[PDB]
Amino acid sequence: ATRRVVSEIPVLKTNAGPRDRELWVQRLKEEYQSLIRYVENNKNADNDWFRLESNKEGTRWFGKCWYIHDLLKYEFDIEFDIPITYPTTAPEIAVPELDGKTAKMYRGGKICLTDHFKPLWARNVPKFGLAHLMALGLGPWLAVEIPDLIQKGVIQHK
Repeated sequence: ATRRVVSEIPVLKTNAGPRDRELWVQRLKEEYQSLIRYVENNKNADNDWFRLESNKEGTRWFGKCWYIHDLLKYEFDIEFDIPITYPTTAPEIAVPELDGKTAKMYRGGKICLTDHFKPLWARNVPKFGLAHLMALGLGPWLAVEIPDLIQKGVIQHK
């Protein structure tokens, strides 16, 4: 299932936040390394669905994600800020474009995962990173919402 994907994703080994100077960097490198690998596994599995970058300090992240429905490719901008309590506190993913077009979402376009998410994250700290947040967060979210929003006529391709 989705757990399999997580298996192929390299775990992080540094408990530090975006304010731990020297250690944040080490964690940051871990983060980039885990993301690139995740991207490679997705490409190998013909499921390349996103690209993620950050600013210099690694406190602000932006990027994009896509979902192919009937051969068409629907791209959406994504972004999020690293909470000061990270990695103990997963970030809040947001897709601005969809703001106010689907109940299953927060103010400002922040995504809202299933109740079974937060606990899973907490008991894995600090092994889970952004790649995980992306695999367990955005991913399943997009899989369900995008095709539903498209069939309902809420979102169109252009």
